[PDB]
Amino acid sequence: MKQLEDKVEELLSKNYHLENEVARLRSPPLLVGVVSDILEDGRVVVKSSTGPKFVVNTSQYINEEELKPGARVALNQQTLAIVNVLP
Amino acid sequence: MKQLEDKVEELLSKNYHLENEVARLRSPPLLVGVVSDILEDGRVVVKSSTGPKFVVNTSQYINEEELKPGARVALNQQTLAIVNVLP
Amino acid sequence: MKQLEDKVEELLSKNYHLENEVARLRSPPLLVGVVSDILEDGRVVVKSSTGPKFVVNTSQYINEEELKPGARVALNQQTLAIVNVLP
Amino acid sequence: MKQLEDKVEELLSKNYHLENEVARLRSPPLLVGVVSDILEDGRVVVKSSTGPKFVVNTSQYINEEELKPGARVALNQQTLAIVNVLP
Amino acid sequence: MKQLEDKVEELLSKNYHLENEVARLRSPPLLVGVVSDILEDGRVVVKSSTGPKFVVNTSQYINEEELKPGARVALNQQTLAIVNVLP
Amino acid sequence: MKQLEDKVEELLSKNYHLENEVARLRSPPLLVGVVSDILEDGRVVVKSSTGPKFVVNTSQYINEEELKPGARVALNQQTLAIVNVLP
Repeated sequence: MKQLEDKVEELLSKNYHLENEVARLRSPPLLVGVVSDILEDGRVVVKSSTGPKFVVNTSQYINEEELKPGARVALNQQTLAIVNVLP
Repeated sequence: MKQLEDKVEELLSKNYHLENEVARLRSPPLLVGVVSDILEDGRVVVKSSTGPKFVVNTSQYINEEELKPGARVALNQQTLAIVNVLP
Repeated sequence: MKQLEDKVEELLSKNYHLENEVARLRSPPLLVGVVSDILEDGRVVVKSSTGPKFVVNTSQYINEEELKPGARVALNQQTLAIVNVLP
Repeated sequence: MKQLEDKVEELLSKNYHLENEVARLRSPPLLVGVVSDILEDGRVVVKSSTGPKFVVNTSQYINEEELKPGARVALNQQTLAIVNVLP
Repeated sequence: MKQLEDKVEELLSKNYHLENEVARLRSPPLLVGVVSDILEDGRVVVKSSTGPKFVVNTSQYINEEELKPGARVALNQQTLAIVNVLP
Repeated sequence: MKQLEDKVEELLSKNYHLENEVARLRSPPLLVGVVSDILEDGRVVVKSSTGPKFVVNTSQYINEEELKPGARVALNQQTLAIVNVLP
């Protein structure tokens, strides 16, 4: 009776940890690039680590002071929008 | 009590499906990469042997001690999440 | 007159949808390229920063004066049409 | 009354120019390559600007006198058939 | 006899569809490659002009005499099967 | 009458040879790589001829004695599992 209740407890714990592993292993990556130049309209030219250069948007949460040539950036993999400025 | 036995069966069915999903996410073929640096929030910058650099998530079962710059890693091919540190 | 008011509403709905379609076609992320040469029929040969060269179409809103060999261009990622000349 | 009629006029004009921009920005590009060699059966080996070499068909409208080694060509992006010989 | 005439029509319809399927499989665009070596079981290692090396199947209509290391080949783009030896 | 019967015969022959050509031209290729290193758990790190390195499984029919660094391997194109060790 309490044996069952403990099993429910450990199973709930196990299942939570597994759900967490799934969430971690399915999260999309961000792509790394380097800022090349900033355009008069607030779009940024990034050189992606994949090779090409793109004109991309920037997250609204980004301190645009940090965006300057040579700055390392992390990009949404689909839109290539700048999500993080990296150290 | 019958409620409990039923809950245990439900939870084990759920556990079983989560285990299979995790196995698939962690199964070969895995892409090889090299850790570039570790971010404050615990995401990792890896250089993939495909060429580009990514900010990625990690399995919760990695030994954090071995997760350091220059470490060789096995990455989920789709998300590039770090599944294992390699020797 | 009611016929007219109805036509105006129809046309504005259509205008609205066309504007959105054009905004999507012109939105970041745009690939960067360089104009290689301009063909007699007004198509352009660009070298994409992805590597290959293409004969592409252009937006009708480009200043033809700046569209010349060596100019840097923002290309629709799918068709490589020239959306903007860049500085 | 004539105000409405003028609006219909300008809207029809605006909508036409938008439709044109859509058509221009959705037209597929042609891929540039260089003729490598011509085969005894009228197929051509082209070196694409994407890297590889292919055996391709040629448009029926092409003056085959113009097809010779070193000649720059424009290819249908899907079939890689030679569509234009470029200057 | 009517059974026979019917069988002939059936078989010719089937022949027609197989011929079209084979024509499609052998039609341009074909990737160019170079034979690297011939395996005991008669599969061939080719180096594709795309870069990688493959173990591939071959058309039964290839002259085996010309199928040898260094020979230039036309490959199905999807399977990289050898469709023709090229001069 | 025997004319028909002979036609059925030759058509059946023709159709068989066409079916064979389809089967040969549709068979997937194997990708060539080189063994890089063998892991303590029986997974192998392969350097694919496409460029990247992967951790892959190995066919159960493979003599694991033959798997050693430098060994040339043929891989299932989708799973990248080692299917053959090549001379």
